[PDB]
Amino acid sequence: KEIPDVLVDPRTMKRYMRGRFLGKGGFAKCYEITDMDTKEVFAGKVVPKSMLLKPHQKEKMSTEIAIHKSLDNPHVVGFHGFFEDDDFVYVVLEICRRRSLLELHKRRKAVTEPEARYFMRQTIQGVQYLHNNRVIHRDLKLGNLFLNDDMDVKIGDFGLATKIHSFEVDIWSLGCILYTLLVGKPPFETSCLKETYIRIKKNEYSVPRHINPVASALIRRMLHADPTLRPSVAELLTDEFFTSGYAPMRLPTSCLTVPPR
Ligand SMILES: C[C@H](Nc1cc2c(-c3cc(Cl)cc(CCCO)c3)noc2cn1)c1ccccc1
Repeated sequence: KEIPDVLVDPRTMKRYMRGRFLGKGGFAKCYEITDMDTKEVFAGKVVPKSMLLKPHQKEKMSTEIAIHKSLDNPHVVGFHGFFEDDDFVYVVLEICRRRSLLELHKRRKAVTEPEARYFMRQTIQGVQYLHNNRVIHRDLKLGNLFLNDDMDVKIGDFGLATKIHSFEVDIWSLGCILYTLLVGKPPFETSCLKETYIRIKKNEYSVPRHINPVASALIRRMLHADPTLRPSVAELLTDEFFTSGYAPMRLPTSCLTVPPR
């Protein structure tokens, strides 16, 4: 079943031209779409109705949309209306041309401390907005921290997001991201998936000694076994880690491949 070259919706009655392929996720596939009138460029998440043949699965996406729809923040992927024909459900989104922070981590391994400061700040600032509006992401990873042409972090993929474990699980994930960014490998990463779940449950990780004491301290508190002892979102920004060392306000695109100078 072919995805139409042009995508029109009943509501806004605008025409979206399906352009270059961008990636995929599970059953969903993403293409760069262009508004044929305004020429504005968007990322079109295309989901086939055949994957949502079961009404239960058709709820998971309508929840995701209802949460993403309500959102407006310079650090969360912009929502720009959704729609459907008989075959596909189309979600029009903000275009992040520099892929995700995962691609960066893969290409870069362990990034520099100022880079982690910049990347974390912007991510935490987005997570704050979410938490303030009573939204928990629940599925935060480097692949969900997208990047645009100005290297701005934009949180996406609200597939497991909920509205009110609680807010403290998102602090946990952020502790993992900070770990991975500074260390260069995920803290509970193993070949075997079952082993990872054991590592998480037993709280088995170890920050190498090569990492900054102040940085390792923050990580540890973020990854604390007692969810009530993990820091709050507001408490993260003000941590010594962000305020003591050098923190750039901008990052070059070169950061996708090599450390900045
Ligand atoms: C370059 C492009 N840009 C881009 C991609 C998106 C997506 C998206 C949708 C789906 Cl079904 C799958 C993926 C792949 C990643 C696996 O999760 C992303 N939604 O919104 C966007 C805004 N921009 C981009 C490509 C790969 C990773 C990341 C960003």
